[PDB]
Amino acid sequence: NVDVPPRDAAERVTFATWAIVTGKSPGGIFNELPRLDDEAAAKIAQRLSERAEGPITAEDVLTSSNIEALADKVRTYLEAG
Ligand SMILES: [Zn+2]
Ligand SMILES: [Zn+2]
Repeated sequence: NVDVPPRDAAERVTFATWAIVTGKSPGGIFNELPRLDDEAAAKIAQRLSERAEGPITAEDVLTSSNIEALADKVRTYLEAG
């Protein structure tokens, strides 16, 4: 199995935001994500909300299995902008 890098704007910003806040890259868009504390989840959510210009919550971040899933939420906002 091989890591899949981010494919579009939504995946790149989501992947990068996760890595920046936690200090560790998710590896790829399908990799299982490590568990976060609520502060890291809130920061990721705030940053994604600002960039996507739509509401992304700490719960959205916490319930995402991988970056692809979280980026899907971000993508819905980018295409509606
Ligand atoms: Zn890897
Ligand atoms: Zn998808």
